[PDB]
Parts: sequence; structure tokens; C-alpha cells
Amino acid sequence: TVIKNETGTISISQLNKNVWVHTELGSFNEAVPSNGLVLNTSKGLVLVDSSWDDKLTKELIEMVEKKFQKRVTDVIITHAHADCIGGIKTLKERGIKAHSTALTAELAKKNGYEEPLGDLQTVTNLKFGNMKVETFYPGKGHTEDNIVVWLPQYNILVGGCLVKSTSAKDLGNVADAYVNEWSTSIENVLKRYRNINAVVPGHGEVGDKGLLLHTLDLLK
Ligand SMILES: [Zn+2]
Ligand SMILES: [Zn+2]
Repeated sequence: TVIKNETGTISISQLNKNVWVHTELGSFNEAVPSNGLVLNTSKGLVLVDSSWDDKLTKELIEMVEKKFQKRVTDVIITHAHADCIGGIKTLKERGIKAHSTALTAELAKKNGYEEPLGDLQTVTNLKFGNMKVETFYPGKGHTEDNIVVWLPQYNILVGGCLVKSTSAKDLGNVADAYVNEWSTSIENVLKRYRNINAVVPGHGEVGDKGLLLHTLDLLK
């Protein structure tokens, strides 16, 4: 089940019961899709990452709140990049709690973005209604602050930008990346979660554990 906006720049696809994937196309150098999650809980909507900017983020929020007729209460920022923290301003003005590690908050500030909470520790478990969410900082990789999100009830891993999609042959922006450490961080994810079912890459189609292996291959 996929749902879009008249424009086709924002779409949400059902992964499981209360887990949907939101994807927005940014307009640069042209369309680059970015993934996030929408968690439909008994106490509101929880998102994993916002969008490229405030306009897209606001549109995304308006779309899901209308679809599920609920308030987006929290958002987990996986790292300080436009495709993830781009709509932080929209979040703060709507009373949406922007969770992040202290490091992500520090880098967000350094990059001219409003500051997220900086509340997430290396391992943080959050439960919204009956929806369980675990955030984990595996170490430096795509960026210094990148974290992954794990949904234990579904064994779904949001690898975010630390994980490349099956068709990706490029690592993307590595100016802020720690290429040599990237591999170790992915192994920490692989060692921590040994029963991964679905894996959501930062960009591209949902896959499985093979995406992490594919990324390690690109890094060799
Ligand atoms: Zn990034
Ligand atoms: Zn990205």
C-alpha cells in the first residue's frame, strides 16, 4: 500500500501493520529520494528522520497526521544532515520532540540547523504506546554521529545512511564520513542485531541484512 501527494515528491508505503516508510524527493543535483519511517502508535505518530527541508517536512507531517488522524509526537534524528534534520524548525514549532544524540545536536548547531534534544545515549529504548523503538550509536561511518534504529517487535533495522541500497555503487558524500571506521561500525550493528529481517537504507529500497554486507563490500 503506497500513498503520495499530487506532486509525487512525497510518498508513504506500508511495511507492516504500524510501520510505514516515508520517502521524499529533494530537488538538487535533480531528484534524490530519502527514506524515513512513520510509526503509527496508540499514542500518536512517531517518525524516524524528517525531510530535506521545512516545506517538505511540513507537507510530510500534514500528510500522515491527516491519514492517521493523529499528532506526530516524536521524531528520531539519525544524523545531522539535511535529508534527516532538514525540517527541525517545523518540528519545534509544532511541538514535536526531536530526539538525537548529544553529538548530533552539536553538529546540527554547527551546520546552522536548530538544535534537537540531544537526549539519546549510545543505547536508548523508547516505547510509544505498544511500539518499541531502540536507538543505537554503532560508531563513526557515513558521518561522525550516525545512529541506527531497531524495531525489536518486527526485527526491522533502519540503517539509515550508514547502509547503502542494493543498486548503490557509490558511498555518497564522504567529506564528513569516516570511511575507515565505517566498516567497524557496520560490524557492530551486525554483531548487536543478529536476527535482522528487513533493513531500510537511507536512500533506496528496503532490503535485508545483505545491504549491510553490500555496504561493507563497497567500503573494502
Ligand atoms: Zn547523511
Ligand atoms: Zn542520506
